[PDB]
Amino acid sequence: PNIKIFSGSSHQDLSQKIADRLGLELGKVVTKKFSNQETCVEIGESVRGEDVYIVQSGCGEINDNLMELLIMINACKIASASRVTAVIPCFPYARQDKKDKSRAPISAKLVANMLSVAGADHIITMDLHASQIQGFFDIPVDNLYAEPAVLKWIRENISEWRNCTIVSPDAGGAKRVTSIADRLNVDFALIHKEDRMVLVGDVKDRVAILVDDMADTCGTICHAADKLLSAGATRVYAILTHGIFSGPAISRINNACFEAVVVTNTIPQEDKMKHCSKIQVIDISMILAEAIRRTHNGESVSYLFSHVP
Amino acid sequence: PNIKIFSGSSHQDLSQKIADRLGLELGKVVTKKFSNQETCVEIGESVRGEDVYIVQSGCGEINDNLMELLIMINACKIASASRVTAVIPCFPYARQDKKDKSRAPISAKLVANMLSVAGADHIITMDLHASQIQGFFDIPVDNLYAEPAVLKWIRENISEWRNCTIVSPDAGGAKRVTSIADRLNVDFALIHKEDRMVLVGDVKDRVAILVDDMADTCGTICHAADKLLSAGATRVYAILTHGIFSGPAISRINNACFEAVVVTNTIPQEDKMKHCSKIQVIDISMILAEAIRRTHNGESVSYLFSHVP
Amino acid sequence: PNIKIFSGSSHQDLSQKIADRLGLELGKVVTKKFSNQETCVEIGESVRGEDVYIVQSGCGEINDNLMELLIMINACKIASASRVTAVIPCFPYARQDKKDKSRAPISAKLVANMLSVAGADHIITMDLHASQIQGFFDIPVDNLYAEPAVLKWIRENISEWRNCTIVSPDAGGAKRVTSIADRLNVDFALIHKEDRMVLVGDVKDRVAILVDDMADTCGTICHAADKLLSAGATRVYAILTHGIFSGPAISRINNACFEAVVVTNTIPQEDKMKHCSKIQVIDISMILAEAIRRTHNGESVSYLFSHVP
Amino acid sequence: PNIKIFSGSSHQDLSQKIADRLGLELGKVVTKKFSNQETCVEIGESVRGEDVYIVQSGCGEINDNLMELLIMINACKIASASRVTAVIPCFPYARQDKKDKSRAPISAKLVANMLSVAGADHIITMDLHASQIQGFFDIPVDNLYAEPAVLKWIRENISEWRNCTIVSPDAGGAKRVTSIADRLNVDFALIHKEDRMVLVGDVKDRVAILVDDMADTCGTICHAADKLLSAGATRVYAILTHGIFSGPAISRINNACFEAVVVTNTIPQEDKMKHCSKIQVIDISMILAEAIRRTHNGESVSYLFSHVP
Amino acid sequence: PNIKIFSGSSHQDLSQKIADRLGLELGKVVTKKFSNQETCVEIGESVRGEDVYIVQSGCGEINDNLMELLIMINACKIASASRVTAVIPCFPYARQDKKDKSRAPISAKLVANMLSVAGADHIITMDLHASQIQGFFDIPVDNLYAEPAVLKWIRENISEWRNCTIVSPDAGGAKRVTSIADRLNVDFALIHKEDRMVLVGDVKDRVAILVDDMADTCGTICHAADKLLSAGATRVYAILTHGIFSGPAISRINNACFEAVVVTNTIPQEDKMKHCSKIQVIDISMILAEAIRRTHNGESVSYLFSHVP
Amino acid sequence: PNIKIFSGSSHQDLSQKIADRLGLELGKVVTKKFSNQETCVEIGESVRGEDVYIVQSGCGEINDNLMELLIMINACKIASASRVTAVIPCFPYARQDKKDKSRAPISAKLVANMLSVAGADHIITMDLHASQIQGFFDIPVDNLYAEPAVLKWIRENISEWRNCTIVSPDAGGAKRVTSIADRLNVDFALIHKEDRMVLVGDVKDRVAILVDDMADTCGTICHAADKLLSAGATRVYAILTHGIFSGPAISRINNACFEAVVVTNTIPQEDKMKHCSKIQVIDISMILAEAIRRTHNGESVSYLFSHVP
Repeated sequence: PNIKIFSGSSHQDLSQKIADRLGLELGKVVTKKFSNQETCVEIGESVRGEDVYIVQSGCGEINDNLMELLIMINACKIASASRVTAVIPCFPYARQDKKDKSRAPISAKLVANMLSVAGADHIITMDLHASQIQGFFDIPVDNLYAEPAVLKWIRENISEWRNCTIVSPDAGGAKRVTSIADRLNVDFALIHKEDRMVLVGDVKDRVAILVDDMADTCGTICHAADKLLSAGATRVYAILTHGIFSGPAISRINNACFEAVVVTNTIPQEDKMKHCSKIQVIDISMILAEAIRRTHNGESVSYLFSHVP
Repeated sequence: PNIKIFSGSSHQDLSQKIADRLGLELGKVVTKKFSNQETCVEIGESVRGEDVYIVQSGCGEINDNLMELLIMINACKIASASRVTAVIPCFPYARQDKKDKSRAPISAKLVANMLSVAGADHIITMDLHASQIQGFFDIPVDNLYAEPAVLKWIRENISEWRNCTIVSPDAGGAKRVTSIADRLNVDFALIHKEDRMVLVGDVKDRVAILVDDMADTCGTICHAADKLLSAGATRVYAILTHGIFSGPAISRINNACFEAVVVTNTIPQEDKMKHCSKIQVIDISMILAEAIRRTHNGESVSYLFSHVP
Repeated sequence: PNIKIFSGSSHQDLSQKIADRLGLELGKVVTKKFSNQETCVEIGESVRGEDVYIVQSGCGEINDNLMELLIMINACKIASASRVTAVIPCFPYARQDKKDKSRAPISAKLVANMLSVAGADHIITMDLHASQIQGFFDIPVDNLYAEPAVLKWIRENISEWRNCTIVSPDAGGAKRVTSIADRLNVDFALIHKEDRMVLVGDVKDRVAILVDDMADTCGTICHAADKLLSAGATRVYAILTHGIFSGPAISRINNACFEAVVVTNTIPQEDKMKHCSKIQVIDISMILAEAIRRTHNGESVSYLFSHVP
Repeated sequence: PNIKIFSGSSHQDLSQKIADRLGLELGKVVTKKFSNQETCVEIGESVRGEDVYIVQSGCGEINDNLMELLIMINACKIASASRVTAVIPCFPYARQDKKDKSRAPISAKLVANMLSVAGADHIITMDLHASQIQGFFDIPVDNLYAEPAVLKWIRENISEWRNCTIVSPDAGGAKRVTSIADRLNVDFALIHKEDRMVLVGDVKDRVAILVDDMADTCGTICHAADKLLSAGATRVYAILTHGIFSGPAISRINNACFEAVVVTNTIPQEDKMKHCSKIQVIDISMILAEAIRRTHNGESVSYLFSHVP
Repeated sequence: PNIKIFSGSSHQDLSQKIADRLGLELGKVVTKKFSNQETCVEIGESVRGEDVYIVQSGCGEINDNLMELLIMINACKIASASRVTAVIPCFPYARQDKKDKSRAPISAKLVANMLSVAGADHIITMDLHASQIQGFFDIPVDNLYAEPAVLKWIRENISEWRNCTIVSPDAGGAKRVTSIADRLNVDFALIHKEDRMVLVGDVKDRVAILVDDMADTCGTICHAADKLLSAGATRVYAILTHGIFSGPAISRINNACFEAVVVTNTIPQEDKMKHCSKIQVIDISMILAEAIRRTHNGESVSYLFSHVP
Repeated sequence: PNIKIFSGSSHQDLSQKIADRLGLELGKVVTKKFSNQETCVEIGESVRGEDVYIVQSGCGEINDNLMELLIMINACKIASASRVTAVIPCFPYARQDKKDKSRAPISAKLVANMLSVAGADHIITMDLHASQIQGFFDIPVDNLYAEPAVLKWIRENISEWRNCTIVSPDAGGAKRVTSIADRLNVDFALIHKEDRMVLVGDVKDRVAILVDDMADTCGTICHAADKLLSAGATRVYAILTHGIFSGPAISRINNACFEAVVVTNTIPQEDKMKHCSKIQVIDISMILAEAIRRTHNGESVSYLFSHVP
């Protein structure tokens, strides 16, 4: 059983980078739309008794990409692939992980069920919005962390990183920032809204680094950055693993005080970089490639939680 | 347990017509998109211990509508609805019902599995592309027929209907046309391609009526109509239950010789009627409403296979 | 189909209170242990075509109680009960809701799967540790809130409640306290550890109210209370929905500065009240009884999220 | 994991031919009936961690053979076989693949469900009546084609094959005949009933070859052959992949004008050949053996769609 | 939801008796075989939202009857019956309930799985060979007992029943006979083979009554009766709930010393009574009818374990 | 894929013996309880693509051990183990294998379902109380037999074994004793209660050996031994595969006339041996180790039914 890497249409550059790091050519697949907008998928090579990895992120036209992924999984499964793994760098509907006093769907659970029923045997993803989403599956889920790469970026790009403060934009992400604050041996601050925001932790004359899983409309991080500049911070950075940047995010970032907005490339960023000078990208394709290769060879994946490969 | 009718965004006029025929107000639901294009659904009323019917056709932005339907089904199911029924007038991915010497998905089966796993207890649909799709489910599926309404339209709109010929555009649909030919006591002709088409059955000086389940790009029916005019037909009609009309269909129909292109309203047609004079619509909302009401009251649904209500 | 209420051995007083509020006698069931410690269950009355509710909390001998609940659910399901609902005021293994860089089980998901496979059709619980646990199920889960009752207790027991500060012991619970702070129109403070704790929000000369879902060993709330007294608070209260109080919790509370430790009665408290003077109990049996009665009658349960019955 | 081939009682000659082509001895199994006609199965060798293939066609006493197959699959699955494959040359109940305005079962779907629940991991079959039956499964299904062998037989047995006409007995099979007509570069004709039949396509002074999936009572092909002789055909052949030949088929064929009735050996034919001189058999055991060997070795099976091995 | 009773072809007299006791007409169903011996089923009336009971015993052509039952269950389930119950007086493959050091199927479990996957919601049966078969299902199973009727027959037909000895033919059935011996206040004897049999318990000058679940070939009961006459018994009776009587059973019984061979009518007996004078039948249709009526009305079924209705 | 052996807390000595016989070190796992008595499990080594065997018997604190086993299975399954096998020497709740005229659970079936849903692929157990429990699973179950070892013990410890009588304590176990009686060529006796017991078979001046699957309270075997001494037996032995010895068993055995009470070590016995001189243990770790090694290597397991390794 050999590795076969197939790309969905969502993020072809990432799939190519992963394929090069694996020393493979991207599997031959045709993924387009019929005239009536139904997703047309044709696997261009035999996947029999192979270990198939399908790379597709929850970005762009999310429902189209999700249906493409499900259809590709189904095609590979009924084509007698030995094992089918969904490599989903940004998990779609991850923020709909609970109901919370609303007659709402748990869309993340629905997506997990659909992936399972399509025939996925394994999920590889990066920085799930809530790690409880792992429990939405009955198949194994490897939730990788961009932190090795975020810490690397911070050390090699922020000269004052030893005196910086890692800041959570909200009470929800505090855990994450504390983890980072522990690995850098720096202070960590929290910010919560009461339209006013309250900040705990000295940030005067120090570089502040907001950290988060995802920036969609960037209202949260822009408000946090305004508050950080109010409290005497020298420069404010924002580091996010998922740069969705939908709606007015680009205009708000352009009007914000960020020195840089660093995001990983779980979502393609070339178009946003054109219209926003201060967006920067941290490659995490090495982490994804190493996770694929370790799942294939039966080596430890959790080794990657703390080690940059 | 009362009837609750909810509309997806795909076909709101049809949902309203069904609700009026049932004497009900469309259930309160908010169905929109978040900024990052994730489907947001909020059920605006309690559906506890109710018999819920969600109307959504496989039309327009098909993957968006399908995800909306799945999310709404899930929301109603975890909101403790007694029973959830998907009313899908045009079934999405119905034409992907087999592999046939290709490493292709069976997308119709995947859609059926997704509907089942979302929590659908029952499916109501009209003129499935292949009735074998009923076997793709383990829940009951009521496949209604537009034929009572097509026959009604033919009798009240084609003055020469007793001397007409019902024509299949291809060998696949012959069964359907024979059924119609049996109910009208008229001749039936077949047309098959060898770029040339061959026609069996006298059509000279007689009105010809092409009959089909769906017109997507209308290449099939336009070629058939050209052949029918070649063979001395007086006028050529086309009657389809699903008027998808994607791609170049409107231009081809405008350049074709059809007297009329009659389609049912399983798919909204107002925009296409603006740009195509010869499109006409047969209301099938009475059949759908009667099917809903009979499933709710435990009356016979198959009664509708031969009776216009 | 009538309501049948059955009690497990974990919390018989709560089951009796619920049964009285429903106007019913607790269903006849024998729930003991064989000599070799296997759980013996005998349903002492017919539950055919009935709506069965089994009350069992995740308290005391947790694995014994959980097995008792699963066995009782199975017995009622194969005895042809029309519907079986598990009323689990404190959900066992709720804190094991994720893996988080550890080769650990997701025990909450396993418990959810076991409840589903035993035959539960519905779950009623109170203040799930993480509401994402709702997504661990495919059956509906009603997660009730003790907040109506906590707010009631605060208003009728703390004379200075209009000038109090609601305090989260950690960053994780902030959401909860903010909700309470919104419903009372008071300030809210956070406390997070860096062995030192940092507090944001003025608490001097004001009554502070720590709020949390559960107190197991009470290290968290005792450290938070010490910090609150350090920061000039006048009195410190602690309000928790689940009073587990295992290990050294009673000694720590006795040595702590709390004016009172208020817990709901999702877990029996009589033994702990004997050895701890400052423990007080808020009855939530009215909320549970109303939820049972509303699920049975098909009325809105979410009405209870904001209304004390 | 080694190949183990087991024979049901339906077609032991085919199983032996397959076993010889694989270089194996048929697995030791006892498959008989108890006195009260219950199917008795005993696997006479260990199948642990083996790749098991059970050969059983839908022929003869169909329900007995189907139950034998299900029981053998179950026995191998609970005996810890690594993988169990059902090799079903003629799929039972394949013609019951839809309801079609009747309160009828979809028996093909029921058979698929029973095969899945018995523990089949994979299905190998030949010329499914409708390829949509593939979607009735969630396990992979390899639907082989007898066409490589039919084309071979036509070329080596019909001297005038370059000037022949391939004829469909009905509108349903036209696809199949067109495929054959494409591979031979000959004309293709259709025949449909209006008790009268209508034929499209010149057949005068040319050899006609009716092609079909199955001959049960042979009314269809006998009527088609009568019509072909009416239209001036020189000789009429019939080629079917499944020679069921039940009821009056042998008498009708004996009284018909066929030069030959060629069928594959998916169903044993020795008894029918005794009473019908013009029946001939095309061996497809090489295709089945190659499919088994390619599924075992992870080679491409679809290679066989166009290549005679 | 009303009761609909449908008969399979196995035991139509029993179905009619049950229907008369329920005050109903047997549901209209056509259950025959196509020419190629595939089971043809057509439900002749609407079963929507009805409580459907299908009566079919594991007798005669067992695999044909079992497939008929599965097909009828499937037809009723996809016809939107509210509930489908299989009434199986004699459960097929019940004696294949374990492997026991053999590479054998557990055919009873396979049958249970097939019944569940066909869509059965409930099973009613009489005197399961092993009551552990109840655990082979996840749906409720009501295993009725013929004992009320056997005890009634013994009292009204054996004048010396107060001084009789109830005898088990083997060690396996001892439980059953002890139950009967307890309800009659008589002695109970066991018989086990060492070709020789050993008997424990005085039987001289006393009437002996062998009791068993089923007589297939009657070797067991004939050997037991020979031994009982050897040990000085006055008359020997045999009472069995299931009179299969396959193979040489009728000849052996005719050559045996039994005063009578009483069997219930879970299996039709008219043909066997023609060739065997000493076979007598105990009607259990009242027990089955009462069980159906009590499951429908939600009354206690276990009431029937000790009460003749 | 390598063998990984993990021990639950129930029987660590047995797990160590098995690991030594396999030439392996017990897998690193932490299995303890949190303060609130929730089971804490941490797999201390990678189990990716490994063949995992978890050893845990149904002994001691049965519900705690069962939950530990389920949690460990779940942890290994979501840690991407290639295969997970539960090695359960004494199966918990095995005696609750049927309902039998009681509104009781089938707890053995519930345990089987829980093991399957936790992710077990395979079960290895010894002397199931009823072999029908094998049918409670859909995964393969290997039910080993202690008989090779019991026969070995009898021959090497009872000098008069050629003239002994093997005695069943009840009618239920007769099969077992007959098997042993067949392998030793000795007489076999039965004992059944009518508070009085009746014995069939000469036992005077002969050594009697009671044989059974399990001794829980030892009332059965103590009453049987009293009866055997009444009937002139010289010495009475008891041999059981499962020595549970709960409740008053030790006192009753101490007051009984047994020469020895031999049990296997499926359950730890060191504590009971301290208080009971006549308990002796037969090691069956060789059978379990050989079964593990044969399932891993794909060799025949049933070879062990008759051969001591």
